[PDB]
Amino acid sequence: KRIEKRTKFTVDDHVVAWKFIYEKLVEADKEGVQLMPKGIAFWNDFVRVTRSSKSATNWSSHFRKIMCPGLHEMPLHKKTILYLLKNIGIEIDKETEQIIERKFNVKLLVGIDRNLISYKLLD
Amino acid sequence: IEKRTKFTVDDHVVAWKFIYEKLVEADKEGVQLMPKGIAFWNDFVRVTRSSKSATNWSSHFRKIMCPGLHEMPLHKKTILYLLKNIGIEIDKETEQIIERKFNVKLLVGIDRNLISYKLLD
DNA sequence: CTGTTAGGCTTAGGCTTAG
DNA sequence: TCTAAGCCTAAGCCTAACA
Ligand SMILES: [Cs+]
Ligand SMILES: [Cs+]
Ligand SMILES: [Cs+]
Ligand SMILES: [Cs+]
Ligand SMILES: [Cs+]
Ligand SMILES: [Cs+]
Ligand SMILES: [Cs+]
Ligand SMILES: [Cs+]
Repeated sequence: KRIEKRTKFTVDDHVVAWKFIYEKLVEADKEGVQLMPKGIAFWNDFVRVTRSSKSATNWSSHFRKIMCPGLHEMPLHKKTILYLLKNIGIEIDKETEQIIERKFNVKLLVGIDRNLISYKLLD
Repeated sequence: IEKRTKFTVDDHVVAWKFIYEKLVEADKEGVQLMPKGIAFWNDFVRVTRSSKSATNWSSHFRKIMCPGLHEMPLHKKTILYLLKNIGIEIDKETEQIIERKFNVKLLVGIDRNLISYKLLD
């Protein structure tokens, strides 16, 4: 019944969220924890820690639908982007594969599910 | 050049009567009607054979028809029923216009939705 | 298995550009 | 210093199948 107002996700929101995800993945690799950013528990924790104004379910849906397809265009270091693509399970179509290989000077190995199997930093 | 065709008063009358009947049916079924969605207008376009698309209808209803409902050539009982059972905001100016045109006193809530009205006739 | 995580619906809000 | 067809995206939240 209540008429809702909607606030967009900003570029700064994406920078903060992606850096959070990267650091938590690195620490989880050191400690042996498997984090799942496409779940909801990760975003429960993110919302508690950052005290975001947005809900965890909203963050999960948005991350899966908007942030993951746009990760390769983020204003982030290319090594960070490649680590995230390799360790999160983000689809990369053929055209995007070529675009990434060209703009990052890398060699991608992408599977039949279009997930990133591996990469070589050819620089 | 894409020619555009305005919604007519007849379009609005048929759409509002359809919405009224669907609201009555939803009340009897105990379900919530969602005329600002898309499925409702898919069903409407199918039933009425209107030549405009469902997405066009949904946008138009939300943005044009709801703010203009009080000006419709419909019985004020139906207009006030629709205002009461659809999320339609009523600002102070529109509230006064309604009270004068229909000879009623409106009780409008903090969400600027119609709570109730008293017929002064 | 209860968390993950695809996919559906509403409807708020943006773009293009005809009237 | 326009309004709003015509269509769209996606915020926001949800469900449901699979593991
Ligand atoms: Cs914050
Ligand atoms: Cs991957
Ligand atoms: Cs209402
Ligand atoms: Cs599980
Ligand atoms: Cs799943
Ligand atoms: Cs748009
Ligand atoms: Cs116009
Ligand atoms: Cs579902």
